[PDB]
Amino acid sequence: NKKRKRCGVCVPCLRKEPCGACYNCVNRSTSHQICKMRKCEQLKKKRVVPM
DNA sequence: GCCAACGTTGGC
DNA sequence: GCCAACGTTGGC
Ligand SMILES: [Zn+2]
Ligand SMILES: [Zn+2]
Repeated sequence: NKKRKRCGVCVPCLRKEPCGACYNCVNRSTSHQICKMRKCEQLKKKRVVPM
């Protein structure tokens, strides 16, 4: 399998804008990570199978 | 080829 | 167990 996709239906997924104040917003360049308020609740769970 | 952002690792 | 850094890659 490949990388998982956002679920689109949890609160973080339904969020319209980045929060602007978390570690990932402030350091967008070094982290490569989505805003911590936008991270999908499903994707915070570790994979059922590796790649 | 770019870019948003997942997967994995490892330092704490 | 948490979380930042890096390499990566799906979609464009
Ligand atoms: Zn944020
Ligand atoms: Zn979600």
